[PDB]
Amino acid sequence: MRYEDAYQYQNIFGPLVKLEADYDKKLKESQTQDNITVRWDLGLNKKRIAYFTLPKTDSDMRLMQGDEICLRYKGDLAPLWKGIGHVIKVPDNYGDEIAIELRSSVGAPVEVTHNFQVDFVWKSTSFDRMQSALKTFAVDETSVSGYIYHKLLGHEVEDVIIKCQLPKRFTAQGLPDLNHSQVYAVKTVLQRPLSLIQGPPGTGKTVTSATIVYHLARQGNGPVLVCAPSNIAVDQLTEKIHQTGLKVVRLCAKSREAIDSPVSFLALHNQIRNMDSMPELQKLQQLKDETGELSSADEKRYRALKRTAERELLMNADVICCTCVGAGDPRLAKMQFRSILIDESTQATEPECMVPVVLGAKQLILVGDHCQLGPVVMCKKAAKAGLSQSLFERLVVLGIRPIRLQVQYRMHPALSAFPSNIFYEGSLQNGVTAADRVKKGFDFQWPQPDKPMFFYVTQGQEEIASSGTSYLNRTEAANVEKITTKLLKAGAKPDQIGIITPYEGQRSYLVQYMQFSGSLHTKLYQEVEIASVDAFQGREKDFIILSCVRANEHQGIGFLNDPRRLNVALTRARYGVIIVGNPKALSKQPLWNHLLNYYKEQKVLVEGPLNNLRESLMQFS
Amino acid sequence: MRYEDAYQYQNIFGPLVKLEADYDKKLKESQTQDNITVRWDLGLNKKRIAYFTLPKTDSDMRLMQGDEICLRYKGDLAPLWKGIGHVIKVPDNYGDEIAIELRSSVGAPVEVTHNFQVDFVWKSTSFDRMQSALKTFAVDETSVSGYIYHKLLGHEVEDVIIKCQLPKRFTAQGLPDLNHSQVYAVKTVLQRPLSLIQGPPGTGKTVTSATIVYHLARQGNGPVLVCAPSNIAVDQLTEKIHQTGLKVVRLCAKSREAIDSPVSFLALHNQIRNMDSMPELQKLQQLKDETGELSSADEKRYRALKRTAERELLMNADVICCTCVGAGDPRLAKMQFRSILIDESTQATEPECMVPVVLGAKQLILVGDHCQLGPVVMCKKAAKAGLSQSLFERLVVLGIRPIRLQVQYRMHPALSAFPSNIFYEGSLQNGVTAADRVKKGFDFQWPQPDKPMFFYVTQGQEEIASSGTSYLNRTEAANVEKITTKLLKAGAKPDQIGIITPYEGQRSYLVQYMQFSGSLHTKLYQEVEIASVDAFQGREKDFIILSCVRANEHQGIGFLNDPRRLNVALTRARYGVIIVGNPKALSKQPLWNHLLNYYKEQKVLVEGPLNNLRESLMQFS
Amino acid sequence: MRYEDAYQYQNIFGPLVKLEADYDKKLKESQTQDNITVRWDLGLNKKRIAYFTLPKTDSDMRLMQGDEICLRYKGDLAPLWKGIGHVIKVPDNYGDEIAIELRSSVGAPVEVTHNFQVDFVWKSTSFDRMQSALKTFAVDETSVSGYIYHKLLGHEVEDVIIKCQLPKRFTAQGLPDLNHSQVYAVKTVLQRPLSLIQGPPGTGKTVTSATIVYHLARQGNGPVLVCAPSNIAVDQLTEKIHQTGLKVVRLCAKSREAIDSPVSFLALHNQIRNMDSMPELQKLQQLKDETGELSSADEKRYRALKRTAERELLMNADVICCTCVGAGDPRLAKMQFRSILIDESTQATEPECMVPVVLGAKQLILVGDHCQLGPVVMCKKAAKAGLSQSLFERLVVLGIRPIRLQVQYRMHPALSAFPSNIFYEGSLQNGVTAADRVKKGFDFQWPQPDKPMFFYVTQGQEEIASSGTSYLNRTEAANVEKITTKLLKAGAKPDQIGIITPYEGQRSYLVQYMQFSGSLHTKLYQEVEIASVDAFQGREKDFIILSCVRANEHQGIGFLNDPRRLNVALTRARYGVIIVGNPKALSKQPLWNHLLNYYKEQKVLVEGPLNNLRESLMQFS
Repeated sequence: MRYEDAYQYQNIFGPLVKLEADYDKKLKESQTQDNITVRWDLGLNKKRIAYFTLPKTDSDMRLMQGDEICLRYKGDLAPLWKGIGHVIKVPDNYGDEIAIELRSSVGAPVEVTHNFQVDFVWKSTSFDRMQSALKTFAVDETSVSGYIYHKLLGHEVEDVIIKCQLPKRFTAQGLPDLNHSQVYAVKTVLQRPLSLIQGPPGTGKTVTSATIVYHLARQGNGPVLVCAPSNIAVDQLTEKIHQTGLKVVRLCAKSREAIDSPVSFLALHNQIRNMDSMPELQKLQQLKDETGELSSADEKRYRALKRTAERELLMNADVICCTCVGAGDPRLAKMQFRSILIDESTQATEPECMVPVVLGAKQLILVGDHCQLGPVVMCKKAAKAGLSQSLFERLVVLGIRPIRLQVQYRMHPALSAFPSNIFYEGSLQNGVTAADRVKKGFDFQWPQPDKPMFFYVTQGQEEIASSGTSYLNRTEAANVEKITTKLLKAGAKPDQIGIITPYEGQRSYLVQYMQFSGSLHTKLYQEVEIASVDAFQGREKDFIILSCVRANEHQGIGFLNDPRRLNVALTRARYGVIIVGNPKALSKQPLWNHLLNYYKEQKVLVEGPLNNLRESLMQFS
Repeated sequence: MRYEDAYQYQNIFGPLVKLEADYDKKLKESQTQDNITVRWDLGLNKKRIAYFTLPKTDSDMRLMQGDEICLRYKGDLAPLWKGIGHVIKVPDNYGDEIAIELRSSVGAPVEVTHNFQVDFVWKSTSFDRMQSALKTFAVDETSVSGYIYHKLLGHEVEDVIIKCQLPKRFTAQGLPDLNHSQVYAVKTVLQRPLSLIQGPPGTGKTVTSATIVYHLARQGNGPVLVCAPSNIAVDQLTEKIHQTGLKVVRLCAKSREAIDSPVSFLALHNQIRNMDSMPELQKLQQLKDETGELSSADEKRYRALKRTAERELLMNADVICCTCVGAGDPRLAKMQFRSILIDESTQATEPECMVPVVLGAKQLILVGDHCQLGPVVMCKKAAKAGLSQSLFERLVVLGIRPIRLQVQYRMHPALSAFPSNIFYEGSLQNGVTAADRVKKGFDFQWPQPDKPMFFYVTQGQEEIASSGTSYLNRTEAANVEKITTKLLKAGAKPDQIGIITPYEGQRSYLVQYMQFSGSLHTKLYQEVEIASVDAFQGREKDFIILSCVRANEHQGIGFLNDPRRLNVALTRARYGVIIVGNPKALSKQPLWNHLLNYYKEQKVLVEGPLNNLRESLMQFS
Repeated sequence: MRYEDAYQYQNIFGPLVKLEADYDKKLKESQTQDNITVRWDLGLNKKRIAYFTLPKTDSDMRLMQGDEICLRYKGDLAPLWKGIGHVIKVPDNYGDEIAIELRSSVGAPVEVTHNFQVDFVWKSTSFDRMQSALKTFAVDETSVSGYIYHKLLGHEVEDVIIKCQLPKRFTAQGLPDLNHSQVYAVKTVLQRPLSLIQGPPGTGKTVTSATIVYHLARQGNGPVLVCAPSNIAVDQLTEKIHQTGLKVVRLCAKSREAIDSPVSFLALHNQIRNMDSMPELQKLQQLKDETGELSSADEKRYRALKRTAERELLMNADVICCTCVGAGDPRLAKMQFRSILIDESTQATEPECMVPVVLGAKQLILVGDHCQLGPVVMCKKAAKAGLSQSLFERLVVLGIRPIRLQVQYRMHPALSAFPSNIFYEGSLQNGVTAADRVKKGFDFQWPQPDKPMFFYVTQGQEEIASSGTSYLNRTEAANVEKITTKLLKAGAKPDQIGIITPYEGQRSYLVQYMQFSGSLHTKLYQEVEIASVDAFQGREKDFIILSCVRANEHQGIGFLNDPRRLNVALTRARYGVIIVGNPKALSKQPLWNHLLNYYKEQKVLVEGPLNNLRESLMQFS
């Protein structure tokens, strides 16, 4: 709500951040995996590599590259050993492998493969920086403009506008032309100190954000700061903005500097390599390559030059891109940013979002969608206390009407109908046609050839799985495998299919079942993503298959019980969506009642064999 | 022929079964493989897994899942070891891997990979049950109706009919409409105690059988029994019948309960999991999951409840599905079945077929095809003695005209012409059109674009392979690789191609040759099935390539010398068939003379480079 | 130039060959790789196999099958070990595996996988035979006709013709009809003792050569000799010629006899297996198979019979095919060949080419292309001394106008335009149409849909890589991955894509980058060939991607600085070509200036995002 001053603000959010930090530490430290089989290999960069599947857990799918794992050998055929490695490969399903690069090559027990132990190393950095942002916001009233200060504290302040900021032409150099709503967004943002943009799925929030940044960077001296709580989003922004022709720098944490990515050619730590504007540095880097190492002297000099270079590139950049937490990087403190844009601001806890904000924001743009998944908070006490409400949402409650991008370009209209109607008051418009959203070289028989989606009615008993903690449904699993197979045969590719289901029992089971009972080859099914809706947020697929799993009426979790998660689940697909489930178990929740009704009205609630589908006469509600 | 009484019957068949059992034991025990390299892994169900290729043998392709292997370590870098595992993965060609799950995790020598030894464990169960069926049929004259008793013993008994059994509508709930011949079949079966149905390839014997079972189950109290000598056929029946909406139970041997399959969600051992109708059982299963094991008490109770549940589900089922031998399961003895349907009854020795029959058959339906492969009998003395004649064939000889399903739905008409004319007196009709049997997204140049088949004339010397026991033909192999490659490039997929050849030398050679000399990637060629015609019986592929191998006139084996096997070989393909061979070596057998003549008459006997084919003027006969 | 006699010739070329031999020995022996991880396996032929990647080198891509490697274990978990194996699998990129078959199975350290060492074994055979050819040519004036003697020594000799050698019909049995220029070539060759044929890429030099050989073999008694410096070319000739219906024998070195190949069914060592014309030999081979080995006696007899057989098949063949060096095989000495055809004669040093020539050539045909890559000479002193000039080129200089095949059948006309204009004075004609060269099932948006090619303008900093010795360009790499991915998604296959780049730093980097940052699956990117232009010479791909790498003006290497290499690079593709590069760095070399100008004139010099390409206004030259 409202706060009297930044100190009260800090007094409320600090403790929340602490709860969350301690809980997160406990949880991360409780995820040790016991009996791991490891496959050793050699990277082309000469570093030793370890591949290993964690059976008995799905959680390793939440790893980002650069996260560090502690690998120990707890056997008796070799000297007890312990080493740390950084993640270079993150698994896509329950049976997929993690791949890490060790910090030092030897004496890694490369001749033993079994009885290894995997721990996830917990770092307090993110939480430390969140706290630092809160303390800064409290003690330093010049960390944001007076206007934004008042607005953040929920004070009453007359609205304010800036005239004469609009460009002759809105479309940025190198980007598509913007549609009506996108232009209106850019325009409104250029006229205001604080703006909220709502970007529903498929609407081009990235292009719009890149345009905004383009214009802000052209009418400003210092770098524009661009953030997001996830590295994926940040990389996307970085790429569009870069296509703009601006001088863009992608700042990575030092933990993530041995890692490549779609946009690492813009990474700070790569840009300072082989610079002609710093011959001495060249001379040293060269000598750290030809020879193995550098003397103490040459090393100290080397580091000094690296620091100089980093300062130079950061200070002279048009745009700096990094994660919200990344903005707390020491190399960025002692810098100020007038214009800050934060994407996916609805997926970050407020403090996390404040990390970059306290770096001198005078013109702030928050892009997001409060109709989709919000912040993920581990500590239920913390969440219930308020840490689960994004800065976006809180500002919306305080009276700021977000500007919504209206035309969607991702999915076949048939697929956008329901989400549009239920979550966006029917406002979304289709920028692609049915013909545009039909896959080339694809023979698949939809019960309604014009509507690439259906609810496969499936009634089978559920079982308790995951040693008492979860559920599986063999019947639904079988139907999911049948559908998947039919899709692959129709010309689809594993990398373009996605299976969403809330229960780890069903995911583990699906992986095993397809691996040993699938019509086609194991290798095919292994490249298919299987996860809870959380994992798919922010990404798209050609085809999405849902599995609801539950046979009897129930409380529900995941998309079964959360409208936002259902929205996400229903809006990931370009070409086709198939929901495998039991209408009798779902219809108790009003939203699923709406979904089922809509699907039957479209003659697309079905049962029977895949080869010969028929409309279900099923009774529910 | 005829038998005076069931005791004479038993006196004749018993000894046969014994010969076969002893021979089979000797053979299975003689298949030990010496120097095996093993790859260790962990299943998601925490069980230890071993992958291994058997080079030097092809026989492991006859393994069914659940069959058990004895794995020993015969090296010196670890304590000599011996463990038993069940098959979870069966190989598709000479170089493919077997995968087994060990019975106990440790202390498996997981750190050694070489000099392992593989044995196939022989169980007498099947033969024991065959014998038990014969003894039962001898001592118990209430094991079958009087009518079927007389009919089986080959006695003269006036034909008999049942009026008023026909349904208002023949088509079953959830299944396609039946064609004329299928309806006639269902109808005739509902009017008779004993019926034989002949289902030529592509004719819908599974749909027809499911319809028959549907109706029999609706006009009866107890479960209908549905069997077949192979798990694949049984699974197919189970699926259609299940699509009917009936209460179906798939009974698996206890050896096959850790194994998933296309239809395991209907498996007895899965249906008795998490039953709300038996809360106590739930409570125990839950506790065997959360905790590791159960106390002695809880375990005894647990087993008792499992038995109760199994009895309940079996007694209250509409249909019970299992293999012929599976019907000898103890859980099924003490039950009676009036209506019994046996599919692939022509592929089982009579005793094997009698196993389910002696469970009280009063209305018996035998589906099969005596124009295809019959029973496989190892002991030549036994076979020659009569064990190679199915119950189907013997009944046919005794004067029962089988009812033939007439319209085929699998293959392009061009492909059905010859088999139809030669093996089915030209009766088969085409239920699919040429346009229906043209692959989507497929550029391949057939010498006759309208007829997707040809005989590639190939004259190259043969060599002796497989250490003196077999043959190979490098020339033919090269042409087979060329064709395979051309198919893959044309858009076909490895899983949809099949290579049939009678000689193991040629199969081993083909695998090696494609692995190290194939135009494309190894991974592609590795997923291609290469086998004798036997392995393909009952299954279909998009494309079938034959290799005849023999260069000089010869005795012949496999499809070279057996009309039934040739029928099978020629009827596996949906879209295309290519026979690579030497007409001069084949034309000595009259059937191949017919085939070659027909192929030349269709302007489809060819030679020359694939890219530029031409009609062969070759002279033979 | 000119030589007074064969002794002066020998005196000049001998020393060159020696320089090259010594240099080559030093180089090969300097390529030992230190810390190799090995994967052990078993071939179906029971031989022990080792797979291993050489990170830190690309050179293993120049291995031919049969080349031998020395594998040593330099660890401490097993007895120090050393074994020799022959190459059965050659890598396609920086991270791909070599696979070798050991000479003796045990006691290979199969239980250790790390700290292995790989050496390339150097054999002097090739150079020995080159020297022997030079000595023979010097001392023996009956080693070639008087005419060819004079012509080779560069003496003035009146031209000479042979009347009445032309066939009623030029087209050979089993081959396509020849076009105008091909017929003219065949015709001119049949009328002359010495002929040079120039075959630009895509023109059917193989079909034409097979036709020539066909006719020469029909109007002659002894075998025609057919050679080429590479096994691939030789195999191609062997195949066409074989399609002719002639008795063809492919001679392989004894080192390459355990290796299969596209045309090994014609290999001498396979043809002498199971010969009915030599029953005794049969009897022995059989007995070396059934039993393990042969007694001393049976072995001596066995070898004698093998020799007899080889002599027979070689003497009675219509055509003998082997590599240039292969013609120095002892089994061929003591034979004479009147008609000799040498393909790719422009890719072999003159001595190498002379190896087969000195076997009695009276009618000699040299096929090649001096506008493409010439001989690869390691010793710069040797090369500069003259060893880099092929016999073809030297003869051309001496006044022989090569006969050029004019119509090209490989590439879309759009792709042939530039190479044709710049390297072949515009003479090349298109035998395929644009419609013929559009891939089936391929949705890819070319900036000019009618011209499947473009120059992607890319400006990013370069870095020094490969420990000081090479370069990489992260920006260009990123664009190459984007393009590759777009191609794969469009329906292309990894085996049909090729990436050419001159720098090993960029190749290693590309492999790593795609392996860990590629949009699709690792397995996909791993099957993509990445190499310098050298590796692609003689082979074709559906799509070729160039990477120029250099950001600043420079000396240049590979296709950057060699017109012939650029020709090759630009003429490998059937369907599409994309050059990723910086026009400012390239335009300094006149040829690249021409290329860039042409590309802009076709509205196909572009920049911007792939999804939304735009014409570059870039200024250069």
